[PDB]
Amino acid sequence: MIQRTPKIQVYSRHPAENGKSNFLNCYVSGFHPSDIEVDLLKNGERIEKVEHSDLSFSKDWSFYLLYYTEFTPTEKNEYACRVNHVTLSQPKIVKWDRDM
Ligand code: NA
Repeated sequence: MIQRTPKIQVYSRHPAENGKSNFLNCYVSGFHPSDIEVDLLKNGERIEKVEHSDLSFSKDWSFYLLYYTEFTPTEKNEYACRVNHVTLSQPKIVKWDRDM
């Protein structure tokens, strides 16, 4: 068995084809087992509609999830990603790194 805690990165990207669009991305990388729960949060509340959840694996024991959706961030809200995984004794909430 192997278990590896996800790395979690929360960042925004504008698709170049539509710079008015902005995606909130939670990139959950390098984890095993694959079992995982990942939410984007706005002011602590899970964003229910997350348009994209792209899961891949490299080695059989390393999974990668890009969980992302369009958003329109303002300064008045806090955006984050919450991940639960067996490696994490508590849900990990990672705030949007507005510089990343
Ligand atoms: Na957890």
